[PDB]
Amino acid sequence: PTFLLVNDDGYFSPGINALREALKSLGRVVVVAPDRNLSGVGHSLTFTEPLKMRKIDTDFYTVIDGTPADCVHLGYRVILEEKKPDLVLSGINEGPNLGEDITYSGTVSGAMEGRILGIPSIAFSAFGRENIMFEEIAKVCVDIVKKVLNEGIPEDTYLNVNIPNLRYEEIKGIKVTRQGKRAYKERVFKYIDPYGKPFYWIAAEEFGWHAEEGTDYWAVLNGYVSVTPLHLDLTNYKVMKSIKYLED
Amino acid sequence: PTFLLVNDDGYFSPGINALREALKSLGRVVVVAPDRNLSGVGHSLTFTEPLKMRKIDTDFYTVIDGTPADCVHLGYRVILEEKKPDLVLSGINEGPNLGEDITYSGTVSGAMEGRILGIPSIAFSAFGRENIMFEEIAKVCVDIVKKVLNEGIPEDTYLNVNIPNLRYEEIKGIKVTRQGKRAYKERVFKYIDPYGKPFYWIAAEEFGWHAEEGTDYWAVLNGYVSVTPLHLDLTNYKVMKSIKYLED
Amino acid sequence: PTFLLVNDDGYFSPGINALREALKSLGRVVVVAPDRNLSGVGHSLTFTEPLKMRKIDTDFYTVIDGTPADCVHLGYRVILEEKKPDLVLSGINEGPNLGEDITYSGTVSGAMEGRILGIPSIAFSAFGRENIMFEEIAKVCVDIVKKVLNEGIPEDTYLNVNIPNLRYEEIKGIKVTRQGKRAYKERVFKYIDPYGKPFYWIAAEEFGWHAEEGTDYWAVLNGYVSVTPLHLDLTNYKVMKSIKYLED
Amino acid sequence: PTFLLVNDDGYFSPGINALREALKSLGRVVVVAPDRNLSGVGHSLTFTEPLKMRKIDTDFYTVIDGTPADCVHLGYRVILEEKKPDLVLSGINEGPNLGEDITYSGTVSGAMEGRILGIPSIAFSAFGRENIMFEEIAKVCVDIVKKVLNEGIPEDTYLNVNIPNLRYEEIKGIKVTRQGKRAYKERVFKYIDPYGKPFYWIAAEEFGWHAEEGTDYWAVLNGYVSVTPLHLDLTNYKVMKSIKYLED
Ligand code: NA
Ligand code: NA
Ligand code: NA
Ligand code: NA
Repeated sequence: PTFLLVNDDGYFSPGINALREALKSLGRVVVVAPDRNLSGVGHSLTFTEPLKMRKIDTDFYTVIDGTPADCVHLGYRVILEEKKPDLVLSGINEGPNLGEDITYSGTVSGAMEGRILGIPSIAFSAFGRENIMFEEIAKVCVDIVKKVLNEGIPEDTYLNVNIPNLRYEEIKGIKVTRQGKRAYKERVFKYIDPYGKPFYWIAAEEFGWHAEEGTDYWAVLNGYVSVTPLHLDLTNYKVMKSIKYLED
Repeated sequence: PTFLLVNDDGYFSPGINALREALKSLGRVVVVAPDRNLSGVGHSLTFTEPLKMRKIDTDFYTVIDGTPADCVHLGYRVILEEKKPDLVLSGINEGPNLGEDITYSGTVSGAMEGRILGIPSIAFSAFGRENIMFEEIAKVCVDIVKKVLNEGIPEDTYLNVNIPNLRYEEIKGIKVTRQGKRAYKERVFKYIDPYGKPFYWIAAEEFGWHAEEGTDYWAVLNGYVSVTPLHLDLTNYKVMKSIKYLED
Repeated sequence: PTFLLVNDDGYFSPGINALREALKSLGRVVVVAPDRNLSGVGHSLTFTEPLKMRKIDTDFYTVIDGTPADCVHLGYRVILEEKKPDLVLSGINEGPNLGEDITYSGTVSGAMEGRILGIPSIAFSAFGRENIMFEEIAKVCVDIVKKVLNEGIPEDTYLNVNIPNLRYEEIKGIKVTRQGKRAYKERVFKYIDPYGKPFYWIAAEEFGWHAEEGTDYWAVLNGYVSVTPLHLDLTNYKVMKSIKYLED
Repeated sequence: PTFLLVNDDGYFSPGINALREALKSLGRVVVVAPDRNLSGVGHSLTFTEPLKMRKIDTDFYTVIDGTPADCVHLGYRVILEEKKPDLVLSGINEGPNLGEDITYSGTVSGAMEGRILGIPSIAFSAFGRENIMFEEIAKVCVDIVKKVLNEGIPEDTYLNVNIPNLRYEEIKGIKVTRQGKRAYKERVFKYIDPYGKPFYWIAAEEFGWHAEEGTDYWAVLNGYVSVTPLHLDLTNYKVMKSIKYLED
């Protein structure tokens, strides 16, 4: 098998490297990843500027200022010569991608792009902040990839996986989950600047205090891997009949 | 009624101002919008830095380097004092937000954030490049808002609206649509830089040549307004049973 | 005569357009300017990515994400076919470039680049914040250019000009000035974020209260145009003998 | 003695850490450095937004998205409580800062800011691209600091130091140098994009082929440390008389 592996943190990040090393036992890992951390910025496909892509080593390429989307598309069309890999994999992200924040994630968008191209795809993110054990986390990622190669991913779906920052042997198990609503309370704090004008800080309070069993958040907060099947197609087909009044 | 109106192009853009002006006949428009165009960059909610918010005029505020998400959240919690408006509206965007590219749109994410907060929400984008007639487009936006205030938006949904760049009287009608694929063929062009190293340009070819009836792209290409009901919850519930093998 | 006119605020800014229109009576104005405001970001010459340059109208070009430096160099080598114009002009900037802040200015760096290429060069900046009268300011810019074409700029020098935001007839005169030291008092304000960690705001207090006659700041604060001759060569030749101990 | 040490590459960079470690034998090193690499972006002092500053360890702080200028000013006013250190040091930069390009350098601007504040200051940059031996380079930096603490830096000056990427014992010596031009030939290459529109690549050719003895470039190209004394005051006083015609 062959995997196209991308990320959002950069080709040098411990998370993509840990995953690449672990995956070698299942097949050929072809890395195409940004040359910098793009977590904070745009993730769309670049149509209107060109992109440098440089070979770091055999099957290991970087796209200079390339988004995960750019990496997936250049990986597939240029590096793999339009031969679909078995999987597109994105991660392991340096931090979680849970709940409503999935929409803004570059790691998730890499997997989405693979699925747009007709390739089964998985995003992997670490649920931790400090001293993340990426080599431990990679072990469960590889367990998942092995099973997916055997059994496959259902229609109109790609997988969003979050792994607790635990040693492999301490992971409680793997749970299929739904996307949660934000597992925190939002509070805005007001300040006055040196010139007398207001400014604000949006604070996240009480993280996970009210996590609902069945959600991605609850799984990882409790020591389980979360695997959420995401729709590729965002259309709410069921409810179209209820907005046909707009056509009148 | 009261509307919280945001955008991604900046408070000064002709699209947000056209929509603001037109909406006055339906209720009170409270604008909270970025001070710059953020189309090309990140759109997430800002938790890690504070945000300046400046009053431009009555019910008209800008958030300095604030994403649409920031604007919705500060608009709701600070400006509206946690009193939900009737609608959160985002746009009119300077350019379309169709198909697969909806995931990357700041305009769409503003409407998403409204719906996350429990408020019915609509994104409006102009399907044009040059000489966009924002005041003509605003007329059909207000027609839609009027109907939505009367009839409402169904479960688990927010609306994504694209309007052709036509005079109001030339719009053929309004269609309820699904999210299309990408209505173009992707081709990568290879170049060699001055130092002998490769670079690539991802080109979009044959735009709309194969547009499928029923999609957002087809509607706007043919002179109709497109209204797509989008899921807020990305979870593919139907297929969970088919990935429970991952729990074994 | 022919002028190569650049700026840092973008080809559409009122300041570059006011200057371009006024200069037509002295010669041919060839504009090459960024497609966006680059005041807040890097200004260096781009060596390692390519640059799109698009014709807006005859003798009026934009460099997409091009710094003033890129604009000067592409203007000279591509648009002017390596035929030196009589002057490189940069501005009129939307805000001042005085004192120690000159080092960080994109408007000033455009003029510097012209001088690096062996062309006499002038930067123009407006000393105002709100409701800047760019067409009034352009009148004095043109007065200066006319005189410079007649008499010339001395060796190893380019000019840094700041113009008060006054009607042309209210300008008191033009003064040759030195670069001032920052005409304000710096104070740092401390705050505590929602999570209990410190943050700081560097404030500028008492602007111009202690301005020294002879400086750029004093001239503009008192209603005069400031013209400062700047060194191109930063080397302090006089003092080399006093650091030769480092060679021992 | 006490040194305030900043850089532009980030607090984690091998260059700043190598220099920090080496300097401990001469006095107390207080580091205040950005949390990310800011080489490609703006370097000005931040007046319009607040700045988070986090303690990493004793006498080791980072300013979140803080320019070198921000770091020097917060280091002096907050960390050092307005007690001037013996020196402000900036570097060791990951790459050179030679010739005309000094104007655009964040590393150089950190040293400039120290001298603006009335503190003797030195910028250090590595003349290398790959496999830079920062610990070897730090040895000659400390040699220079030791001498400067003994003998001092002359009027209106701060030092700009570039060190070849050589083992300490292979460095040929230290030379006092002037700012060179640009030691390369500029050539613009033209391309056509996938849509038929032009784009350009500014190339640097023949690097160092014509380096002039006495310049910063020549010294480092030939295995010597370059130390250039730079003016803080950019004013060309000598030539003021030759532009007084502008006052007429
Ligand atoms: Na990331
Ligand atoms: Na936009
Ligand atoms: Na500017
Ligand atoms: Na640097």
